[PDB]
Order: sequence, then structure tokens, then C-alpha cells
Amino acid sequence: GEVKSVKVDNWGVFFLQKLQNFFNKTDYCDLTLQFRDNSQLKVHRLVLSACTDYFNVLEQTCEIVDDALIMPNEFQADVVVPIVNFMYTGTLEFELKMYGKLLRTAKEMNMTVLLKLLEAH
Amino acid sequence: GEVKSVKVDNWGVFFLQKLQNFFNKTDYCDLTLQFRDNSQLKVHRLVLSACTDYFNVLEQTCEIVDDALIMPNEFQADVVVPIVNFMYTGTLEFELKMYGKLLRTAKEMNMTVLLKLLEAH
Repeated sequence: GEVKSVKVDNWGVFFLQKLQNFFNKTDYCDLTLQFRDNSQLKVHRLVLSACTDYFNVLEQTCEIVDDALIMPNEFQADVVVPIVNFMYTGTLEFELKMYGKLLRTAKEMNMTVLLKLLEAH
Repeated sequence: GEVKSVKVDNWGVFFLQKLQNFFNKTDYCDLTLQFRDNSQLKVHRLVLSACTDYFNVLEQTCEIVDDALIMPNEFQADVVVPIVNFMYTGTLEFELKMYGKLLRTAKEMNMTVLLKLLEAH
């Protein structure tokens, strides 16, 4: 009646890879972000939610059209795409000239893990 | 115009922890599994989907009542609860007498990562 346990090591690594693949192939995505140029980014709410509550506030305060969430003017693909990629990977890819805007954006979201990264000690 | 990048190390570890917390507090859960005794387990579809396609087949073949998915008779809490916990943690906790049933269940799901673990070389 004793409970034993066996484990898979580095589960976070394993699980992470599966999610990135899903994001790439747009499998199991349950939120569509729409930008001013009508381009759209399909994401997993849950991935978003692990790093920030900001998107919870957006779905409560922004327009929903065609099942897609209209992004506010200061939150367009130039900052959202690299921030979302960061959410999936731990890695932020960016042009240096985007540093300030990304940092200000992370602060406005209170996305602590990202602003800590951008502030680099 | 050159793209640089900075990273957070061990992102899988970080992300994993956030998801387990969500599962514990039942935040952002989007699927309710219901067992014969009317008990229910609330989960994230996406976590389920990373290890198996079985639940995709269940939502296409099983009854949906009160927004809850009726689990088939051979798929009750005795195997589902430890298998789902494994999905979130990489760890399978179980009583030895459950070994055979868990292994047969993993095989019926074609949940490769779990049956490999249970077969231990």
C-alpha cells in the first residue's frame, strides 16, 4: 500500500519543446491577437498567463472581432511578437533600437521576469 | 539593424512551476473530466495534449454533460489522477499494485513517454 514514484528527468525541457512545436504549427491555440494592419498572431492563453496578467485585462477591456482580440495602439507586433516568442522560449530576440520600447512595454505589463532580464543586473 | 538576444536559463523549469501552481489552484483550466462517482478533475487541455492525443479522441467520442467530459469506464480516477499528475510534473506516483493497470492504460493511450518510463529499460 506504499506509494513509490519514478520520474522523467528534465521534464520542463521536454514539455517546453512540445509547446513550441504546437505554437509553430498553431495547434491548440485558443486566442487570436489582431493588430492594426489586420495581421494576426495565434497563441495559447495559458502560456501568456504564466508570465503576465496583462492579457487577462486586455480581454476584459478591448474589442473582440471575428473571435480575435483587437490589440491597443501601443501594443503592436513590434513588441508583441518578440515578447510572445520570449514567453515560449525564455529567449528574447530583438534589435537594439527596440530595447527601450520593449523595456517600457514590459514595465507597463508588469512582466517581471522580462524586465529583470532587460535590466541585466 | 542586427538582432541580438538575451535569455533566461532553465526556462522549462520556470514555466513548469507556473503551470503546476495553476493546476493546484485550478486557474485557467479549460476541461473538466468527470468520473462515475461524479467526482471531477479540472485540467488544461494543452498539458494533456503534449503527452498524448487520447483526450482529443475522448472529446470526440464521449458524452459531455454540464460542460464536463464523461470518462469511459476503464479510465477512472485510479489511473487518470496519477497519469495527469505525471503530465504536469514528470513524476508518476503510484502504488505497486497499480503498475500493470497503469502500464496497460499508457499503452492503450499510446502515451509513449509514460510507457517507456514504466518499462524502465
